Amino acid sequence: NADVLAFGAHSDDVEIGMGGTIAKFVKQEKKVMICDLTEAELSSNGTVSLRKEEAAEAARILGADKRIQLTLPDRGLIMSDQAIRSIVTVIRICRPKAVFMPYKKDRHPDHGNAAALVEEAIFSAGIHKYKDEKSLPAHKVSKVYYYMINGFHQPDFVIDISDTIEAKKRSLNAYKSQFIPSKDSVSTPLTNGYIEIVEAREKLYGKEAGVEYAEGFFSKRMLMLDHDVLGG
Amino acid sequence: NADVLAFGAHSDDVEIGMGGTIAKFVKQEKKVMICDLTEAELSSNGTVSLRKEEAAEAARILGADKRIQLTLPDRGLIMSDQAIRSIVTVIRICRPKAVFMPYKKDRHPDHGNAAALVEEAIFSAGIHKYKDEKSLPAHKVSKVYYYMINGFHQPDFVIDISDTIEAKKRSLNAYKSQFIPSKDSVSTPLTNGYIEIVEAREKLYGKEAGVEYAEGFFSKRMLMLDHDVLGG
Amino acid sequence: NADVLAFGAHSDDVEIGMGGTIAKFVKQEKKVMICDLTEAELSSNGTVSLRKEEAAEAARILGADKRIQLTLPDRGLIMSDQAIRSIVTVIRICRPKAVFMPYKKDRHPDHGNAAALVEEAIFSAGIHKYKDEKSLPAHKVSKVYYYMINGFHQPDFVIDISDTIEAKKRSLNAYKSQFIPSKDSVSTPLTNGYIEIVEAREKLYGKEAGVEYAEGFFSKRMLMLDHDVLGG
Amino acid sequence: NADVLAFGAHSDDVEIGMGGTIAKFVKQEKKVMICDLTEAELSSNGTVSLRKEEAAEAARILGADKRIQLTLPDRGLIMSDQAIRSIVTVIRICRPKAVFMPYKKDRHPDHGNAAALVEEAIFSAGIHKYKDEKSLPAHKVSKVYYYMINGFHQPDFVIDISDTIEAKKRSLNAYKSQFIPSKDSVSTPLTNGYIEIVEAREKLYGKEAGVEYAEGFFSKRMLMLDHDVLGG
Amino acid sequence: NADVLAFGAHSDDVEIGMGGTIAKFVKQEKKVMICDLTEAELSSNGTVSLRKEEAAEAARILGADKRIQLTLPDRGLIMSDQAIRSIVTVIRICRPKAVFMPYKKDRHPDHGNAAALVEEAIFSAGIHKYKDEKSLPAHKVSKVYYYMINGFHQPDFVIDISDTIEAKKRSLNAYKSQFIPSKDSVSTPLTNGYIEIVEAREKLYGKEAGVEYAEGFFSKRMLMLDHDVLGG
Amino acid sequence: NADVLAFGAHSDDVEIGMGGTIAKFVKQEKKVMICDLTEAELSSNGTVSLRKEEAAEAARILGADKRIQLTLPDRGLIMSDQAIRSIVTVIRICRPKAVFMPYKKDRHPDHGNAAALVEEAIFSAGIHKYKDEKSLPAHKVSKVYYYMINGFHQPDFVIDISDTIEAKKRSLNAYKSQFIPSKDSVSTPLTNGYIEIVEAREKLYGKEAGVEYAEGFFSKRMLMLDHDVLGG
Ligand code: NA
Ligand code: NA
Ligand code: NA
Ligand code: NA
Ligand code: NA
Ligand code: NA
Ligand SMILES: [Zn+2]
Ligand SMILES: [Zn+2]
Ligand SMILES: [Zn+2]
Ligand SMILES: [Zn+2]
Ligand SMILES: [Zn+2]
Ligand SMILES: [Zn+2]
Repeated sequence: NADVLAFGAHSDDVEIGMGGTIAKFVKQEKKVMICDLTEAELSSNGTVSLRKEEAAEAARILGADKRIQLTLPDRGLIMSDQAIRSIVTVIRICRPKAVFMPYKKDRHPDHGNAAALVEEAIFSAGIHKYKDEKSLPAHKVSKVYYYMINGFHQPDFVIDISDTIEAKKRSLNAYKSQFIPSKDSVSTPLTNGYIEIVEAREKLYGKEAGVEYAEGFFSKRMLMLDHDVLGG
Repeated sequence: NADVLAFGAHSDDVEIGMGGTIAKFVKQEKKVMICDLTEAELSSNGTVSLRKEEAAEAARILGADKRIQLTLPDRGLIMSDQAIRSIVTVIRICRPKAVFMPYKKDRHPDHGNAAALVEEAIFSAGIHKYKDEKSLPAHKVSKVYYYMINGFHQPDFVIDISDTIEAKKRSLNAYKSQFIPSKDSVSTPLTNGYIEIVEAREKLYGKEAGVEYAEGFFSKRMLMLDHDVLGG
Repeated sequence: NADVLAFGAHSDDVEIGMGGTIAKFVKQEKKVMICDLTEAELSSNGTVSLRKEEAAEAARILGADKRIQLTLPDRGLIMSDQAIRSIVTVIRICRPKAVFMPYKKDRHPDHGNAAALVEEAIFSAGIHKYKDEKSLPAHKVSKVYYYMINGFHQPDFVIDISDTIEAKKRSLNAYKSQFIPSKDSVSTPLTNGYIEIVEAREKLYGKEAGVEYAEGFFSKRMLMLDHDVLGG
Repeated sequence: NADVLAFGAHSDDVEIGMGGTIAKFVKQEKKVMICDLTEAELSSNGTVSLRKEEAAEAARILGADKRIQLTLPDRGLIMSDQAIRSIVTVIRICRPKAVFMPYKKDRHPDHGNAAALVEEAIFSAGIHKYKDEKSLPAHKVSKVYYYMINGFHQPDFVIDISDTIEAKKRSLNAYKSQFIPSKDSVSTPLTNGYIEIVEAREKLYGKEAGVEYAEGFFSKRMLMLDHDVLGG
Repeated sequence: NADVLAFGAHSDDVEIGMGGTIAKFVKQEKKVMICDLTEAELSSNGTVSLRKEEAAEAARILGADKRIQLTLPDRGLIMSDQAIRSIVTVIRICRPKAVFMPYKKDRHPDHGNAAALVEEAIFSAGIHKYKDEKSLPAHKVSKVYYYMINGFHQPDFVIDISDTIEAKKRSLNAYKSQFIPSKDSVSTPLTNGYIEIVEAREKLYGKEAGVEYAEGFFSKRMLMLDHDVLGG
Repeated sequence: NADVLAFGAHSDDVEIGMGGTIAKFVKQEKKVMICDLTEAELSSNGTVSLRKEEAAEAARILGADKRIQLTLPDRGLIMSDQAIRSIVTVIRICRPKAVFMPYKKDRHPDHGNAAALVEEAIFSAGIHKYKDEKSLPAHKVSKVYYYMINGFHQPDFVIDISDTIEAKKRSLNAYKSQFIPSKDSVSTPLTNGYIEIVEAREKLYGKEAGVEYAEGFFSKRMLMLDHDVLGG
């Protein structure tokens, strides 16, 4: 029974959006699981097998309990019954309290396409008559949040990651093939100082909240607050 | 040093919007102060002196520490330097961590006009060179929230008031002149089952959050969450 | 030639959203038809054959002229040419002046997925070269409205159902398997005082309009008003 | 007791926004009153005394029952207690069922400033303890609508003016000083084919509604529909 | 290497939305290419072979360099991997600096469905490991804009077409089967003075910008301005 | 006749929002004028006379033609006829093609209050019968833009300041009293690494546009584009 299951379309998605928060939860001794929907086979730099090892190292840096690999097609995350059913299996295995996924307002259509699949799977996961591949039992996720990969939007709320900013940067630097030019690298939006741009965003969200660094999140579900109203 | 200072234009505003939350905070042994900007001299039912006693009884039912009465004019809450300065004095006296005020989307223009004054006063309160009537020192409010009086909008978040719904209803029933027809009452939107309409709204916000009753709030300032992300 | 064709994903959708309005139109001697897109085979409580009989009784209580059953899959309302074509047949059979369907902002993705299919079918229905299963002639729907099932949003307009609130509640209570716990019932959002929550919403929309109860609707198409501008 | 009281900042405002609708209501034997808040003393073309006669002729063309002239300052429609009180007098004299005023999204700030004053006056008009200049009794307006002068926005609804488009154009052509260049005219946005631009807008709103010409309106208050839902 | 590739679902889409702009760019000696995604086989008036000749003549009037015909199904522009791949081929052939496509807020669902396909294809076109039908090389489009067919919305910006309004009207009048009733014509929204409605819209957008005629556009991508900030 | 007149509430406002753009325009040999509405007498750090000298040095670093000082009260920018008239004088003196002012979505209410005054003054400036203090002639501003001081919002467009980022940072560092702690400094939001936060924002807007640094702007007026559509 995971506290947190974080979905990305591609390994590095979850780290860019919420690596600071993952590291924060692990230090609170929460069980955090990461699921990549695809093997990122169409990424311009690296290979599928190199990418899997970079992703395994990023998960170890943050202290994620397990890294789950689905094999939905890169640039093929079209709404389908079969794609939803595979994701329902992952939710019903992990039984998470909270699911995180990418925010759909993003230059990469896979990020929005992934969110649409995960939303369908969250609902289907809670229906006992809906049968998944492994015929597992219904599970109702309590909290559903959206993190930002490429976007800089005004978030619904932020989480202070002032104490895990270095761990986030280490988890991103594990993806050498994506962010660090090599002899055989091609220029992408990721090879042009991308990690410093993510730091800049987390710095601006920090400012709105009066801390050094924060990650932004959206919720479609109603937020219910208690301790965080007065924060005392 | 109050935990909470809740502003209304008229006594009964704070009770309608957040009486459940006030009662909840008092039971957590928070210091809660209420300030009415006007004496509600233009209210169709009752009188200024009757209204003050109803308001004092409503505050006792919820356990509010003190009830502060300003004398800005009913239906005269026009943006003015003098009106802002009087409100700055109240903020600098109470030194609250959190300020609540009415949400501006409301059929009663005084609710929006009150919010505009309180927003100006929150900013001016934190400027040491800004001199108030009693020449008090700068105070920076940490949290600023908006409660709903007449509106039913989708809120930024809710607070569970399942355990203080009865105390809220008692604080509202203290305003007999406003909600209960008498021999000499005139028909207003308030004399036509208004308390049951407030209960209905708190019931629907409860449903979105999976509890019996909740009050809705807005924040213009960025929300920073911690314990309430996973709620464990 | 129906005055009204109301689509739901599942039987009970149309009753929750607009049962009061259906009853109102029938009493005005309008011809009202209801179409359920699925047999609701994945509903946690009841069975397909029990659900069909509950739905037939709900239609009789409101006085709907006919209840049409399609067999699109529950939790399988993916955008497809074949699903649109089956719905085009229903529109071209009933030749309705006004079509109602669910509002897409709803925790149940089937409600939004149903609306997307019905919107495509409304457009295709009016193209004579578009051939449906029964090769029927083009029909142009005049009015297209959206009703709310799970949501409480600010609607584009409301309809007074003060005189049909009891008929609505009777049509909902016909779905015993959905709303009334039994020995063999599982807990769902519907088995936990759901009908009283629908009444609460219709009560709050009533208040905005100055009546006891009203149902809320959206229109994407431009509203053209005449008698209702002054209502005299 | 007027059916309709239409406020403008300047004479010609009401005609540009809703001259077609005024003519339509008069033909339905509704009592329509027009109030100009200012004498338009800062208009670049014409004079105050010429403008009053053009306005009187425009009112006769549409068949408005009476034309009421206030003397609030042109480009001086700042929120003030005194300006609101003068407008409350006009509402309490006319006792209108419906009030129309300019939509605030308009290049001319007086249009938005007028709407803000009229909104305050509508609320104060319904409070019996609020005393106006002539100490008249409380009146509650039922319907409150906003018409467009300079803007082309997506309206909440439209009214078919196909049968009163010529009467509207005649009422606008009565303002010769505003729309028709003379020897002593200066170039303004109004002297450069403005009437044909208003016709173009009413033609596009017609198209959305499937008629020749329509005027667009907004409502902040909830719309309650009945006959206009099916329009039969 | 085209300066401009303009996508429509149906021939006449690009002309309605941006015929004035196409004519303007051609006169600036830009290379402009037009791609129709479908043969418009379900259009109520005309035939596929007549429509192709009307489209070829419209392209000659505007001076478009080439007109590209895909054969995706009319009313069958469902999101699919195969439909995206065919559009990727067109982008990789033309290597355009700027892509235009329909704005999704439109009574015709094909316009929105076309935009969704073209957006996916723009992203996939720039991925070298994504293989199209003709295995062409990656191309990154710089500018992506949306034009309006049936809608009248507030655009992100306009382009002055005062000097190409007549060329636009000629390109539209080449579609005789669509806009001009014949002995064998059926009534559609297009056969009822549609070209004059497009002129009216371009006239109103002109007014906002202080010119005779302008076409409106949206951009999801950030606009970067330079010369057009001061326009000197 | 200025190309650009940039209004701030306080000296440093224009530099924070658009110092890069000011420096860019001056290098294009545009005439740029800056007007501060107040002397910033309530600023927590420094004095009025020190602030004026810092402001004069910031203007020299950017190469602004003249720096105009009004004496409206700090935290007293209430809508008034007298405040508007003083600003009309500045517009009619400078006869600018483009006016810049603060965006109203900002934690400092003076920024929004300044924008409201400048908007009223832009309109009144173009009315010849509106008499300013120095009875100057009507001037119609062509372009009106809004820059961001404290906010990080999604802008309508950006301007590349990659080549003037160092000049902007120098103009900000001229305000030593505001940004650099001294023996007698008090902690404010400005004394806590504020210049690096402005650089971070300009870096993120750069990324959206594919350059190193950009400043974001809003326009209420319609944007008309020409060269910047294709940027060739
Ligand atoms: Na939410
Ligand atoms: Na917020
Ligand atoms: Na609509
Ligand atoms: Na409304
Ligand atoms: Na954009
Ligand atoms: Na604009
Ligand atoms: Zn990704
Ligand atoms: Zn009140
Ligand atoms: Zn349903
Ligand atoms: Zn006017
Ligand atoms: Zn088309
Ligand atoms: Zn400032």
